Amino acid sequence: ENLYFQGSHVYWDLDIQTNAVIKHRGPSEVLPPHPEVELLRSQLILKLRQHYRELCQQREGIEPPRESFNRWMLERKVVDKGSDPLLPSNCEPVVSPSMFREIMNDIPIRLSRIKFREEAKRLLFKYAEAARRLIESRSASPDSRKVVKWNVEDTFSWLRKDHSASKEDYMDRLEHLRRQCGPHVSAAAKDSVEGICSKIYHISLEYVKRIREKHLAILKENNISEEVEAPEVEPRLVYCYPVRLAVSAPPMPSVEMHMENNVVCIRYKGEMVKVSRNYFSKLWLLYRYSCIDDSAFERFLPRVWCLLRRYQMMFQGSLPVHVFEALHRLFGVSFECFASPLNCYFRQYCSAFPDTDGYFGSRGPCLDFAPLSGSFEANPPFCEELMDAMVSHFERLLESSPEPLSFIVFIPEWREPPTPALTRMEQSRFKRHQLILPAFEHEYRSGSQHICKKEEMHYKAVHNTAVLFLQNDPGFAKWAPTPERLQELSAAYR
Repeated sequence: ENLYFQGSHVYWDLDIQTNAVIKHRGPSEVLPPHPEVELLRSQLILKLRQHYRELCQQREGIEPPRESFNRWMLERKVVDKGSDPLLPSNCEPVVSPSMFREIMNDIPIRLSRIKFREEAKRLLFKYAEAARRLIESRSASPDSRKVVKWNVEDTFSWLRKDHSASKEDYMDRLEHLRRQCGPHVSAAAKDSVEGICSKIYHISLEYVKRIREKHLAILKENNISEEVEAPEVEPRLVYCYPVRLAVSAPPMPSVEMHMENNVVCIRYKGEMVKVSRNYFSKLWLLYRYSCIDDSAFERFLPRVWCLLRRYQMMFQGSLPVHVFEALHRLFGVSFECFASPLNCYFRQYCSAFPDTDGYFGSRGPCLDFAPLSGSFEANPPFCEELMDAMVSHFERLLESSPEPLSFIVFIPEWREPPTPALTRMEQSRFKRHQLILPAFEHEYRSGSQHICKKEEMHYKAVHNTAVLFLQNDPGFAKWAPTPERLQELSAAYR
């Protein structure tokens, strides 16, 4: 036992070749990444984040619900017909159902759970006060304006009379008051919450154009134009390959790098990104396996800076190494539908950003990827608009291909009201098996595994995980979830 260094464990197998087959596709129209543009992109995300918390606070008196902005960017990107890889640009509808739903949940007050009797009375009073107030200062039909304006008295009077109530009595009347006020308050605040969702979208649209105009200025500065080289393709079915970019990449600015106790630090204009040593070596292997426009690999370091800076602006967990080995050995899995250069196990996968990740093996976004054959694993981020689109996307692929096709989907049952995404997959005619990993009895890998130490790598899953095998007939013939194969798969979790 003599590790190369302290964090020299390996969480990937970049030797597995793909079995994903696509029709050969032309290059993506996304512009190649440049540190100057990523630097502007990062400071525009921060401003957009600050705009968002300013709007929630001075138009609803609340802070933004945790991670709602991140969840907003995923939802917008499912429907975004725009061009920016990170920011929404051209969406319908303008108002995001995701952001609207989450802001509405914390109205008129973000509900915290209760730890005392006086604390329950505390929260109950605050809700009744904020519910009555919102109706008074914002327009409402004098019915529902007073359907609640009384229900707030009735709980107010009950608080003054019944000095014998308990902690349960208060929490019960919160929900009771919540049901009477919910429809009434939501209808009243519908205009303001939509205004927040719409303003954030339009500010994003404005930042997109600022990013593109700075980008096109750099391209014209380096004598590069936005044209189509040769879309004349011999139509054919090929094994998959990383997503390519149409416009040629310019020369990259100089970038400084130094390692400090097995942590690689990369700086551009004083802006530093970090990545642990073994993961820095992994990006090297991915870059060598995937990049074809960088002879002598002279743009590796600046493209690593853009990659780490990109995922820094952005912000699930990965499956254990021994679970991926079983999926590949038992079901031929060679490809991840939702991953990143930093957490991917195979050297072929789908990720959000084709401009920064394609150089490192990404096939681009999963929805823009139409495989005709292959055995896939899917661990999507929690976003019901993305998960719903994913199920429709997979089913279209399984419908329209005679080649063996298989999708093994991992969905944490975080909600006791199950998302229709999971419900749709349960009723899918391609479902060959459904498996439940018990809560507190299976592990995940940390989402920040690219800088976190070995001791912080693995955590036990606190919820159940549903594992569904979506396979067409040839895919089921080749990678069937037999009893003996399901035996060895669960053994990889114990």
